Amino acid sequence: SSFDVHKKCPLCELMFPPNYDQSKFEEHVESHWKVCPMCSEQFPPDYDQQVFERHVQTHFDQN
Ligand SMILES: [Zn+2]
Ligand SMILES: [Zn+2]
Repeated sequence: SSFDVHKKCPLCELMFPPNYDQSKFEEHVESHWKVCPMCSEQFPPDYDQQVFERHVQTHFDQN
């Protein structure tokens, strides 16, 4: 017997131990999210790639 409090990231199929730091989970979960490298913005998986690409691309048409 033991606590099965395994945190599973909805974005993937990976199971994390109960001693897993939430902060690390946030980063992992966010890792799957669409993030702009020109400013460092986070875009949810449900977001529209068109809007994201426009935002990221917006960073290429202006320095
Ligand atoms: Zn994940
Ligand atoms: Zn950006």
